[PDB]
Amino acid sequence: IVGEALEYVNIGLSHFLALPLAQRISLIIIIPFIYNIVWQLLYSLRKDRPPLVFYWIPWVGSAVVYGMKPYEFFEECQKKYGDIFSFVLLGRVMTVYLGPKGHEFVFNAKLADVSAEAAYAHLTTPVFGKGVIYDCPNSRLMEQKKFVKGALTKEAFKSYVPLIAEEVYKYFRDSKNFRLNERTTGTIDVMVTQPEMTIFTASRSLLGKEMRAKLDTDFAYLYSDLDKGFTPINFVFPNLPLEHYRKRDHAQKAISGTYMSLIKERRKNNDIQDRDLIDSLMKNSTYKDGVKMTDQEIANLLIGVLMGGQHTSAATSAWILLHLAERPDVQQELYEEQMRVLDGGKKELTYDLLQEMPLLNQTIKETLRMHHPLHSLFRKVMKDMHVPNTSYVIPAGYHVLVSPGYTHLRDEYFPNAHQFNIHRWNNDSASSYSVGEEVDYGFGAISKGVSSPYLPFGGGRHRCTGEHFAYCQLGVLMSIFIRTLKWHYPEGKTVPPPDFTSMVTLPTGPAKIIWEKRNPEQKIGGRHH
Ligand SMILES: CC[C@@H](C)n1ncn(-c2ccc(N3CCN(c4ccc(OC[C@H]5CO[C@](Cn6cncn6)(c6ccc(Cl)cc6Cl)O5)cc4)CC3)cc2)c1=O
Ligand code: HEM
Repeated sequence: IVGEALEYVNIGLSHFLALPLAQRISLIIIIPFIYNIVWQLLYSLRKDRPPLVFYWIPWVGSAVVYGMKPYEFFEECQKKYGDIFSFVLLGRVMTVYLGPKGHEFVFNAKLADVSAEAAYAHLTTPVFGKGVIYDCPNSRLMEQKKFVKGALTKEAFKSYVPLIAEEVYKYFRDSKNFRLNERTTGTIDVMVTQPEMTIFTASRSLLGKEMRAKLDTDFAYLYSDLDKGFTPINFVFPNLPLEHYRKRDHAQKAISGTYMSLIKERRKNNDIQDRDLIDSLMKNSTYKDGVKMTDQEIANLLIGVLMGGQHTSAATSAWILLHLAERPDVQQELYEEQMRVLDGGKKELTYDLLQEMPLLNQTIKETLRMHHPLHSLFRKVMKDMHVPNTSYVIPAGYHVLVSPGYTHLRDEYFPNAHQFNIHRWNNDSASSYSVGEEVDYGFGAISKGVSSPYLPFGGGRHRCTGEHFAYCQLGVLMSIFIRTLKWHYPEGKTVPPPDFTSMVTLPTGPAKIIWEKRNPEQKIGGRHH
């Protein structure tokens, strides 16, 4: 008789439901804990799954160790498991594929296989607004990138260079952090100065003079408020009825409204030239199926572009200053190049002369090697994926994670990878190079292969289109810093470690340097109060 047993099943269920609150809570925690461990042990038997990093806390997974030191986490996992492994992260399964083959697996993945917008939209859509970037099909993203790229041309860079330079000099003149007309030396936190110089220079050139002028007003606080919504938390909790979530939403409306006001004014007065990215999107924001971007979508796109350029660039120029603060030999070498290319300062800086500054560009290139702003790029897997030359299948609903910044720091691909050396790029100073065949996903011909161990700007359909703007902006900024100042560390201070829990791998603050004027008597002209 198994009927007796079946009765006692029902009996036990009833005795289970009648447990005292103490055991119920205990079982509420013990039961999922035990199942999680048993599920992992069983999971490890599958040969059609990459190894899964073991974890104790259900749902949480490896989030703490991954979040604090992802490259150390990746190195340990790589030693135990090789280049392909999974780990649980706040309810999601991330499948990591390290090295150039991982770049290929994820950046060149078929459009049907993975989705960037499914990984990213819940964060970006609240900050930028509806209809653009990840709040739209990939084919719309492809053309938005084409629109923006049409404003980021050599001719645009030629006119951005003197504008960015004016903004840097104005910042040296007026910012409390410098005031070069009044002080010949001082101490700055580069995580204060660089966000400010970045937003001032990017506003002036991409958004134009009106939007730049707005940052000298209370309006600037909206950018700060909107900036707070750009945090990895939004990957988990994109919306919570908390205050800073509402300040973010309000900022997005207020800022996009400011942009729309300007757009509608310009159209009303027929004042549509070729000054800035706003002009360009007003003239060139019609999809190939004939639909026009709305004024709201244009403004949302402007927010996304400005916010994306903001954090990558400001972290990168901070890192450049930090690495050079302990390398007075590199500052000297860069200074000699400035004197040579600009004839002792008798030539004004232009976009073309910037391209004749290989050491300066190598300094940016090397900083981006050692400090990839984005340590982990993700896609959500939409269809099961066979990992070539393995028996592994990545099922739909998993996430794939690619980390070119991890490979940037591997000795095998960059000898003495943890040493800052701009001369490893001698006779190779371009921001990136297409080493073979090319392909066009909708926004211009880019490298077909994505197997370079150096991939600061990603590859494939989601490849960065800001790279040349970033080099222009960082180039102008660093040319002027080098020609104007020397800098060094407070005693006993050195390059800080990266903060891998922020949106970008910015330096852990406060990160202070001491600057001094190369020409204490040099004055910056212009009006100021
Ligand atoms: C909770 C416990 C704690 C210990 N913990 N546990 C885990 N973590 C953690 C894990 C991972 C991460 N992150 C860091 C951020 N990261 C990430 C950030 C941005 C990103 O952007 C990719 C897309 C979307 O944004 C942009 C960024 N960009 C590109 N170029 C310039 N910016 C983008 C592209 C285009 C446009 Cl228009 C705008 C933008 Cl912002 O590209 C991708 C990954 C993911 C991992 C942070 C913390 C923790 O802190
Ligand atoms: C040092 C500076 C920068 C670095 C290292 C960088 C890096 C990257 C990377 C790695 C990606 C791909 C993300 C992924 O594959 O998930 C990307 C995408 C992108 N970035 Fe940048 N970026 C920088 C600056 C900028 C700037 C200044 C802009 C705009 C002016 C910009 C706009 C974009 C856009 C539009 C995309 C396309 C995203 C997509 O198609 O999904 N970036 N960037």
